[PDB]
Amino acid sequence: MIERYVEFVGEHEIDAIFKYAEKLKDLSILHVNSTAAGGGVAEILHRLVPLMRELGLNAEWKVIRGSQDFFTVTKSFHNALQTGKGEIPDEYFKIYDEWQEINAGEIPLDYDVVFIHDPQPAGLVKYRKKGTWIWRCHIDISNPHPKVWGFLRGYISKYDGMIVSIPEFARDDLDIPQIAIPPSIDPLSPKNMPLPQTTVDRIVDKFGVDRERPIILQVSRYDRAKDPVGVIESFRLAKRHVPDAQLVYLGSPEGEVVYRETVEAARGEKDVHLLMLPPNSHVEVNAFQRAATVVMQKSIKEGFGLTVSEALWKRKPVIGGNTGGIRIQVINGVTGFLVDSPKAAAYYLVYLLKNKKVREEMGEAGRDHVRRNFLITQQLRRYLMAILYLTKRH
Ligand SMILES: OC[C@H]1O[C@H](O[C@H]2O[C@H](CO)[C@@H](O)[C@H](O)[C@H]2O)[C@H](O)[C@@H](O)[C@@H]1O
Repeated sequence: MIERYVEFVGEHEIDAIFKYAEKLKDLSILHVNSTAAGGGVAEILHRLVPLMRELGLNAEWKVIRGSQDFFTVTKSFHNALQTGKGEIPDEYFKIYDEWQEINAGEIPLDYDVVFIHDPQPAGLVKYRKKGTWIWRCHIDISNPHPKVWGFLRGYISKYDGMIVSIPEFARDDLDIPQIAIPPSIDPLSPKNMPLPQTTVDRIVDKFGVDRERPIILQVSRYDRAKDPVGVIESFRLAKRHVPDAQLVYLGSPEGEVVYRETVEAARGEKDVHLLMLPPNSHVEVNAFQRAATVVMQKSIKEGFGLTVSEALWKRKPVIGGNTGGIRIQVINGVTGFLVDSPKAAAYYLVYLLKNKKVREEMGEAGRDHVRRNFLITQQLRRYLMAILYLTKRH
């Protein structure tokens, strides 16, 4: 309910949202992504699509389907786009286009505005009617595999507009409008809502973690781009200087390979808790983020990382990988610290665990920074502004 957000962002931002919604209230809007049960894109749309409807926008949300072979091709496309590395069999491109065709037939695409989320459904623009097509990129495309990019740019160049999470992901090899809209957290979502101390305490104890002693938390998949092995290395280095400290890695199911290496890297320290929760364990993530003393998101590559703003909103200082969208959330020395190695991560863990007053000041700065920049009302407003801008130029 948009009324409830005045508490956080004030009345001017809400009036502005109603004003923009009035101008759009008889456009048909379709969002297309690749999972409804999944990660950050799903978490955003589950909150954002309902807010659009409540403003009287005709907004729908459809999910492409595929074989695991399709999702093997798109995972590798994802890693090649972010790392600039890999060998891509020519068969991958043929698998991709086939599942574009299959999905086009199963999805009505005749809307005034079509948002395509990330590379997986990007090839649906082949089957575009009229209307305004916007490619919403959530990942780091600053320095990609030239063959995968060259290919996807074949499709991207046919869109009317493009949204990236930070300006640094804008391509000078594209002439269509490129708009930087950071993602956001919904402060009223189960992930972010206040919890009674009782519920936090229950969930922490349930996983055998001691809330009498400091908790270092990373929330992330057991995936190379989140560097769980590096995170354990950071903790191992800090542990010598903060012996009572605990690490919680809060994961969600080649992924088993990384998890195994993570178990091996942890082989020795018994204050390491490598958890695996079902993906929709929102209240458990909430509870762990609230129980944390310091949060890490030590990513190698990261489009944005909602886990950062989630932690900052709960007044937790974040130690973040010095990459992509983490940099606009983690203001070095103010809301957290940016690090390029496990060694610097360890250095800043020890600093924060030993400097309570500085931790809490960072926590306050963190919440205020999210309040001004990364609440769902901010993303919703800029989203409505992009639609108005791009529809009026056809
Ligand atoms: O592209 C597939 C991945 O999409 C999600 O994450 C991306 O989008 C988030 C919201 O904009 C960003 O915070 C994040 O940095 C991006 O990688 C999803 O959460 C992942 O599980 C998928 O691999």
